[PDB]
Amino acid sequence: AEEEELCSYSNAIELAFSVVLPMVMKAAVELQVLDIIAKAGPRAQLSPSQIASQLPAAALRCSPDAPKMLDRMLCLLASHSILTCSAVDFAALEDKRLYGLTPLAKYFVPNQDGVSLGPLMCLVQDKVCMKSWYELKGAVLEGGVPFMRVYGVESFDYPGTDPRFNEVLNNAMVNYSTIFLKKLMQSSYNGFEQVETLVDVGGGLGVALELITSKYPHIKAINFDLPHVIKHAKPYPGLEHVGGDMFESVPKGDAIFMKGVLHDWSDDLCLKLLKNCYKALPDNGKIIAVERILPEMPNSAGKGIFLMDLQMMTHHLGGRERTQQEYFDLAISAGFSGIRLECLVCNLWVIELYK
Amino acid sequence: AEEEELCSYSNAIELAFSVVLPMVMKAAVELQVLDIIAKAGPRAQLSPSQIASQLPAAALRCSPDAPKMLDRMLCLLASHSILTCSAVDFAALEDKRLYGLTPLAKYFVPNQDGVSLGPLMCLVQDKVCMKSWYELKGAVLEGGVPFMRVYGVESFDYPGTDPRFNEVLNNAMVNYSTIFLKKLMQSSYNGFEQVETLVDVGGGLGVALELITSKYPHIKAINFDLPHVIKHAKPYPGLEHVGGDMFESVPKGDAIFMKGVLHDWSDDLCLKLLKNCYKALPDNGKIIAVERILPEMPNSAGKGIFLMDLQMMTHHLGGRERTQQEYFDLAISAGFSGIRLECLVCNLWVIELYK
Repeated sequence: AEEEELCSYSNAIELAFSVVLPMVMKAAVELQVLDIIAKAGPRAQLSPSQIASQLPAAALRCSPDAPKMLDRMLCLLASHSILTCSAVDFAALEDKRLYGLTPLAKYFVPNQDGVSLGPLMCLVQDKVCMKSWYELKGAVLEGGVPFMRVYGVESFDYPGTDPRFNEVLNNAMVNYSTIFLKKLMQSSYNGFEQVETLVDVGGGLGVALELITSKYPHIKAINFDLPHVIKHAKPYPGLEHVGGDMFESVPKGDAIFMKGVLHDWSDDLCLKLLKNCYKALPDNGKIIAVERILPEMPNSAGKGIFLMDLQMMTHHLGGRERTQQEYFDLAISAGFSGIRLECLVCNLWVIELYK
Repeated sequence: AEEEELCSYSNAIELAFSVVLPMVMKAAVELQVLDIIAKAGPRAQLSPSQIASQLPAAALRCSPDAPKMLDRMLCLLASHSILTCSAVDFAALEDKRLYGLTPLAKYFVPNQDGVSLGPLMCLVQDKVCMKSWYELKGAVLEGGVPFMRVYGVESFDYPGTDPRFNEVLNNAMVNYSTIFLKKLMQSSYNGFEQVETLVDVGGGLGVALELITSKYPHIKAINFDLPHVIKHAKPYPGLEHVGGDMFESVPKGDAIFMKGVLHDWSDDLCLKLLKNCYKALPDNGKIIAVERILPEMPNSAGKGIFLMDLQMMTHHLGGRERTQQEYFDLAISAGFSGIRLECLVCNLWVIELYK
């Protein structure tokens, strides 16, 4: 156990300070450092001096050790394969190293459409969401929801009382929706080709149906949402916006689109929503649900699911993530014949529930 | 490029939610969950029901769905090799899996000496220390120190005005010092044998010199500290407690011991301290410095050094970490003949500076 006695200690030390890496990376997103490196052409290598000189420096005289701070941050970022670092065959310390973007880091720089996971980070580490984590110990021992134990009101009503958070929560969701939707539309899924009338549940501004009719103009589309949201709807030909409550009735259509709404509710309201869809659908039936499937047993290949599952229980404990068996049980409880997994797109699964 | 694209997207998604794992590990340590699993003998494999049935509940009865929350937390912890999970050979959901401790997790359970890295993790993620991370962008764009931009006073004076943080910091420092001291005193380093009188700089309560004279009774020990700290010292024969300022004078001795003092100060103050210590030593002597060496390049094998360097940067930015060349330059600036690296003990390097 000679190798264990030091490798395990090193891993424990690296785990003790685990919160430092997400704190620095967020800063490197807010400082627009990844953008400056990528604003000089492909295969770019910029020394810390150039990055510190092209920064949006409101103060003309940034302290002379700012290029040292940037170098110390970029060294940590490069140690985790987020950036590539190389030496200079040449002088100050800033002349020694050059940094460049990894394909991992290019997901945070805005893409051609202008969307990136960057704003999804700021939503996760914002103060309002972060203050919920300190009540987890109390929540486990005494029950309840971590968010309610801090702010009293349910998380579905808080954005109506906080201006600043209502912007971050709307930007992050839009960017994350667009990133997945662009690849979904470019994917090989052909389920939309046979759809005549499609109703989107919780479509917001209608971006999803916008893309749907963008590639398939023959599909007549209605965006179903709450009356509180429809007042922000952007008019667009073909699209029709319908306001109402999901749990009471759903507008009739030949197919139902829904993206990540089953994991925002409990195991009882989901049955009611599925039965409402069952009533709305005609004799022919089809539900196209984009979801995420928990593996039955822990494994190293599923980290990205679990890290987000624990995010949901400490923000709205009514909702939770489910495995394939639970989705099948809910579907057969609603009266549907069964479900089918079509394709994996951006770590999300497209599921067809057939009547 | 699909193989690269999917892997990069999955890794980016895993990186976006990177704070959830350190926020859940802290709650699982504070709840004393790792202790209950290891309080049933080696090769435990205890189900979530039993773990939820032995918690030191603050009320008569915990929430009925507490075992589900504990299971969901332990699944995430087992996905990262911190815990080992195994399916039961067949009932409730909590009956499905059994969890056991990995050698990585045994550093957080209080070992034979009653010390662990749990208090260090609690210190790192405390509110007072975590509020400094949100001013990093302002510090980079405008200079200064993140801690001073939040609390005004220097971090060396704050513990005198907050009783809770003063206790937390002391407990974490005691645990971390004790672990390293116990691991070092069992090692093969024999430099203490030739020392007649040894003076420890910043010895605190004297645990270091306590162990030194515990293994080597012939060594005469002097505990040098500030006058404000010496008052709490426990009387113990063989330890002469001397209060004073490190930057003014040092008591005479044949060897000077210091653990991580150098990285807490700027380059000028370090040179001043080394020059002051140069006067106390006789014509021949030793400086035994326990330090940590930054590699010249950001290799993937040294994360735990860069993480803690960034941690030290945004708390007392007047100090920083140094590489071997910088230590050598400081030593020859103080007038010492040279330095030697003796042994690597628990990711820390023992350095002997000879006159």
